[PDB]
This record gives sequence, C-alpha cells and structure tokens, in this order.
Amino acid sequence: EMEKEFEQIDKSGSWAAIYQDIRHEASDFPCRVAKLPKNKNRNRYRDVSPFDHSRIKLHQEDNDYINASLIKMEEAQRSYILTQGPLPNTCGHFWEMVWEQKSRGVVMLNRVMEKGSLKCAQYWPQKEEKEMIFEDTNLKLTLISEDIKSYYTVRQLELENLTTQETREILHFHYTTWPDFGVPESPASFLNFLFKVRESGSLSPEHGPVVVHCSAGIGRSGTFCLADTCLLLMDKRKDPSSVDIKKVLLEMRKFRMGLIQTADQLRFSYLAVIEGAKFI
Ligand SMILES: [Mg+2]
Repeated sequence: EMEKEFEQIDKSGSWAAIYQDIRHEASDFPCRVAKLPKNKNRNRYRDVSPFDHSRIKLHQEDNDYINASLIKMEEAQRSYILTQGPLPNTCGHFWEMVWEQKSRGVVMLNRVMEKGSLKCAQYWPQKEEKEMIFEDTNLKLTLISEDIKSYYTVRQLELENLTTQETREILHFHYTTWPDFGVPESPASFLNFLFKVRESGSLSPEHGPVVVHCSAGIGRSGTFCLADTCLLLMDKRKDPSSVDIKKVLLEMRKFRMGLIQTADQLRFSYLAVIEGAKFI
C-alpha cells in the first residue's frame, strides 16, 4: 500500500529526499517558444514555461503563445490544461483558450491577492451588471450567478464569442482557503472541492479539458490533477494498491514542469489520495 509507504516516509523523516528524487528523474524538454523574446510578457515567471510539445496554441495568426500545457493521462482517460494565472495582458488569451479548447470548467486554486501581492489578474466579473469585454479576442464575459461557501466558491459565467454571437456556460470553481503558507492541515476540504468539480461534469470527456491554475500553474494545480488521477486509477484498476503516486507524478511532468513545488505538497498529495481513497 501507499498508506504504509507513507507512514514509512514520516517515521524515516525522509520527505525531501523522496521529492528531490522526483526532481532528478523528471522530464526535461525544450520550451523554445515560451522563451522567444516577444513572449517575455506573456509569462509570469522566468522559470515556469510550457514545453513546446505539450503547449496550447491560440487559434490566431498573430501570436499563438499562452503559458498553458495539456496534461494528457492516457490510462485514466483524463486531460487537464494547467496554466498560469492570467496577467492583465493575457486575460483575453486565457478566455480565447477556454473558448477554443471547448472547456466547461475553470478551476482556480489561489486568491487574487496572497501574501500581500497580486498572484493573478481579476480575470472575471464580480457583479452581474458589470460585464467584461476582451477587445483583443472579441469576447464578452458575464457573471450569471455565484454561490459562496466555507472552503470554496462556484460561479456560473457566460462566455460570448462576439465575432459569431454564440455563448457558452463556464463554471468557475474557486478554492478560496489554501493558506498563504504551507498546505492545509487536513486534505478534507480540498477533496470535497475536487468532488464538487467532478460532480459538475467539468472533468468529463463530453467536454474539452478543464483549465486549472494557481499563480504559476504547477504547485496546487499539480496536486489537484495528481489526486484526481490517482483516485480514478485506483477506481479502475484490478489491483488498486498498484497505483504509484511518484510514477503518476513523473508522467504528468512529461507534460508540464514543476508539478508539486514542495515536499510538503507531495506529502499532502499522498495524504489526500489516501483519505480520498476511503470515500471508496
Ligand atoms: Mg448586485
């Protein structure tokens, strides 16, 4: 089991050697286009960049870059787009992606301000009456409804393509309670939040991939996907004890760098899969 592989790592006090192992074994691939000098200001971080093979392109002749990777999990029949938190210049690109990738849910795992700095642009409308328009990508975004809770908030949003007059219902699943520092004491709210996303159909293949982000789109986002996928694979396989988290993490890392930024988040992911495994 991992229940008992986990308890071994605690007692041996060896979490950061495990996590460092994952780092060394991890895939490295080129990020040529992320690093073109014209996409400088499309990136929040000089050291978080999408691999070329797995990057999302914008359908437009001008410049097709966005900092977003498609994580494709063959066996679990799950796909995700991990991306950075929209910058003020990239909110339109962000909704273009949502539009073009035919996504149903956006999963956001940061507050707009954390530790006193801005971690993300306010990329969505706060009031029904005051809708956003992205002139660069000819999109309208309207807040239809909003349902706020202890550990998370959900929003019904309407996304109109102004070029073509078609509109679409996007679901905004905001996890609002990840602490500024470290990780949650228990993984129970986070799992709860994951199930709520699941319940919406936003992860299901009737739709294009969910778009998941924190500020960089690798830390908390990684945990979300890794926990979701590991549990699905636990549901599917003849032998559930066979799912290796380290193996699944390294697979996910073939598609985006950096997934799980700390040994804490790793412990936490293990943890959330084990606790999540008892709702089963
Ligand atoms: Mg009002």
